[PDB]
Amino acid sequence: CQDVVQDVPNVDVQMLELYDRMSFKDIDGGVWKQGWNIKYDPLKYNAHHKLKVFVVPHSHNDPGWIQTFEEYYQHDTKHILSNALRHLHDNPEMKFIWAEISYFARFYHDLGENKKLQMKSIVKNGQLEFVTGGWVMPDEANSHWRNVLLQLTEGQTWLKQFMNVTPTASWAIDPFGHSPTMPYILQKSGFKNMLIQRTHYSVKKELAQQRQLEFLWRQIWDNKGDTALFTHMMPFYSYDIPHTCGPDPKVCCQFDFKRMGSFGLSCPWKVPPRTISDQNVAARSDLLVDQWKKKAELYRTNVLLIPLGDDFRFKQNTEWDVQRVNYERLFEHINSQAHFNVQAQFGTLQEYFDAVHQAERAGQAEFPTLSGDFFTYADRSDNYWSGYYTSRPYHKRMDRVLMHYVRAAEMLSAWHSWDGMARIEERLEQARRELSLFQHHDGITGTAKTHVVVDYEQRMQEALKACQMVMQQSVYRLLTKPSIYSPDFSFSYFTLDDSRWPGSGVEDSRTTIILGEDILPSKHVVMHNTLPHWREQLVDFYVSSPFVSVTDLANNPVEAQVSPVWSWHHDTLTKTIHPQGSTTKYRIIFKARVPPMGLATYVLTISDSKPEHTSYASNLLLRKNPTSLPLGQYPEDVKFGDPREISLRVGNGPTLAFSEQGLLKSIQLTQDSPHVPVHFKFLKYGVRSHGDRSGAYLFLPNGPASPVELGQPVVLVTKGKLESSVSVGLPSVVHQTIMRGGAPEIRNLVDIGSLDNTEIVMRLETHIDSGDIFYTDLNGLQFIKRRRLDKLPLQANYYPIPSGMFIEDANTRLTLLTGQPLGGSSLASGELEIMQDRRLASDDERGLGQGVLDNKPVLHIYRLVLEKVNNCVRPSKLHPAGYLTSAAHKASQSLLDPLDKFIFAENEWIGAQGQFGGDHPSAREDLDVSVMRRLTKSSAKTQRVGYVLHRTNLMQCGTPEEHTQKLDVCHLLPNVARCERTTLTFLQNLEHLDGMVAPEVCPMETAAYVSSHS
Ligand SMILES: *[C@@H]1O[C@H](CO)[C@@H](O)[C@H](O)[C@H]1NC(C)=O
Ligand SMILES: [Zn+2]
Repeated sequence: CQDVVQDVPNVDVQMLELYDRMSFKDIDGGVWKQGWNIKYDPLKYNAHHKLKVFVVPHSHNDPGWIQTFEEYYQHDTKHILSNALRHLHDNPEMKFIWAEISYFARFYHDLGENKKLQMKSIVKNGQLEFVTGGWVMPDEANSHWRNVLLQLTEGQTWLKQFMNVTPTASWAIDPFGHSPTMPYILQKSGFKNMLIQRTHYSVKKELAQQRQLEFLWRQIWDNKGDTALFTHMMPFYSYDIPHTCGPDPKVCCQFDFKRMGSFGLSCPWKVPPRTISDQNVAARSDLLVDQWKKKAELYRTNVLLIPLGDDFRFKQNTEWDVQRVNYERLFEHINSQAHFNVQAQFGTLQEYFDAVHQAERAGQAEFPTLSGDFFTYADRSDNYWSGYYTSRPYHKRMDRVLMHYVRAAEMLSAWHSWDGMARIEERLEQARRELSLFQHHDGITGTAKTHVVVDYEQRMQEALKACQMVMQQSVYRLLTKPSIYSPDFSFSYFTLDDSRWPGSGVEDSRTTIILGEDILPSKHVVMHNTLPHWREQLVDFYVSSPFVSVTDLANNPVEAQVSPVWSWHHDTLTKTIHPQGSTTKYRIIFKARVPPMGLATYVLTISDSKPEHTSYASNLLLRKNPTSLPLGQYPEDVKFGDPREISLRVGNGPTLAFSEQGLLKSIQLTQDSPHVPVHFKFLKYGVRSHGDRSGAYLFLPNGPASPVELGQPVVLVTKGKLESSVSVGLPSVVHQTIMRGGAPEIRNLVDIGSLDNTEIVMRLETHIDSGDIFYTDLNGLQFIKRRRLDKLPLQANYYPIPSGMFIEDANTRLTLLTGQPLGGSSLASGELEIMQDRRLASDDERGLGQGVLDNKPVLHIYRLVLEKVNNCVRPSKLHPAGYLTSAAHKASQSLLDPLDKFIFAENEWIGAQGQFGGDHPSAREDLDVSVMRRLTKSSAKTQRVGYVLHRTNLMQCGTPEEHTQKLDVCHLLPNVARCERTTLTFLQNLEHLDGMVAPEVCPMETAAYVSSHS
């Protein structure tokens, strides 16, 4: 295994280093506004060395943006694909590339058999070529790597089954900035090439000047280079025709033949395209070839890529004709005029890459190596696209919830083969597809119109329900005596109880377990642990009585804590935000211990009085002018007092101190250690009254954030043996700090209400001497080193925080893990900040046509880990990566993949079993079974189950960390006949494993295995 910590990779271009050296000056470079006047030697190409030009027709189809997926399909896409089929069929030399499989599948299944065959033929013959082949072209900033893989697999599995093809070239022309997580996954999925477009204009200029636009992109920790994937970065401002033929859009626009008038399009540079004729072809060709040769100067081979397309292009038959005919005339002339020394033709993306590598093998070009990412993107001036790291945070959080539900549903149902009547495969396909669709760069990004966001939400809600159905049916089968099991595949044996989604104060969705002497004495509950190691976690349920005790199935008492059910309300009368307690519902909390990838059953029983093994939390309401707070049957009376500083400690965990405003002030790790200053503060960013305004994409603050006026907020302190908390009702945010014995959990119920042109940020202030360095993760896969650059505006220093961020000095580190992707930064030494929500009244001129005024309450969750790191073996000062500690990694897992809770619906569960998976191996803490999916339906003689195994890299800080079993996923199911290593999509077999044993992977590696069972 490669050492991902101590060996700094030697690469030609390291993005953090490049950023440190670049000046980012935004000067007018001429016709190529952000470049320079390209010059070339006409004698460079000749009869013995011609410029090969591939014009690649394409159509960018957004699976939702200003219209819903279905609206675009009906109005545009079905026509684009229908006419593509006809035109390609009738013109053998014409070519076309397609990226969005969600749309292609929607189209293909509606086609008659005759047309399906014609479609398969033009794909088989190479006229229509799929690029990437994912369900969508995903966002690369907010997306979790697990979902990027999910959507890629969804699209490619469909392509293999119906088109009999698997793309090895990727096309990503629209994500707002690019992540190395893409080549990571792609390279492990059979890919050999990839193309990107939206990178900072300064970066394009810098790399263009050194002809480093094509490079071998390797991971930041990869010293050997085995993760490298050839990457092509487009050099200009856009992927549209005016910015893809050469450096001068005024000239290139004249070669977009759809802009002559009848199509309602024109050229903003004032010179319209002109139909090619024998009379003007010589002059037209001279202009075009000149542009091509200028573009060619920016690359190293004699093979040039010229994309020909735009948003939803090639829709009308007349459009296909106008583009094809005019280009055909240009090709005939150019290719017949030796003085040009050019051979141009329509081509596909793969054809371009094949030619490039042929030139490379011929030894005419050597490519540079590169590591790093391409955030934060700016398309012009100071317009940095960091706003979408936070836009529509409700759905960003929903993404992570559904991500987990999909994993749990696929895993729980994978243990058995199901009869078709159970509709398991049907529900799982629906769930995977709705989640996959949301990975779109206008989905999770929060950059779609309001009604489109609603469509995505509805789709995900249906996916969540599908997931619940599959999960509960699976639990019933896994924990019921075989000879008693009698399933009704439409019946709900269990109801899922989720305490953090939609969340308290967001939607009263979770059910109350109703117990009573005259109705029902007890209730069975079951917890699922999707992680491959034994796990303990506190779980809570709402019960109709405070006198409830918990037992495991062996009837062993389990220590429990009962607390009130508190809800915060914006009192319109008193003009205050205060909590009200329920007098009929209560929260029971207890520690559940669940097997690796298993289930554990517990029983809740009511009694007439306080049970021996259940304790009750004390409650203290701090504020002036308090009023009574009755809690019905709740044992202890609420206490009151004027606001004051408080200190709390649960178990042997840390001791936290809070200000009289209910905000964290310090953390004391041990009784001996000191009180380390760690202050939570909420501030607000505004919008500029002059110039460019912030919108769904852009973050254009009117200066540093201003503190939110808190006044004298109401603070609620709940102290219990198992769980304690401090909650405060601040303007726009009910902030909560929860303690359960380890790193605290932070929950923010964010309701920005009607505060227009405001962005609410949560900041942490410490004494950590971090300087200008901080770390943020990329797609929940890796942590990359960031350097605050004062030479860039505030918004440029904001980065995606898909799952976590941290700052550190020689001795201390503070890590904030998130349960949702949001934007964040470290604007000063010792600080960490992350945006909660943003409400913007104006549009930011990127085509959305609206601001962001559809905010809704969202419950954001986090874990805050303060640690001493002076003893940890960390990367050298020059290493571009960072790594989490065991505690921080586990805290992240507690947020993204918590235990699942099921409540038995009926009064009695006959044949109930107390546990499943007690014999499953408990794998090393850094290893995870990211995916477990049965790949075959019940009718298959040989069943196949696929697994995606990921091993992260945790810092070694002197902790023994022992007793763990080797995890062989191929033997998790009985009767294994063969074990194979496959691409991450499970589509290609890479190795036949001897002994049918799937070996564990190396740190930072991800592998896929498929076990076959007779
Ligand atoms: C799929 O493509 C492969 C190309 O290697 C070919 O051998 C095979 O016959 C094709 N199968 C079909 C008909 O889908
Ligand atoms: Zn797009």
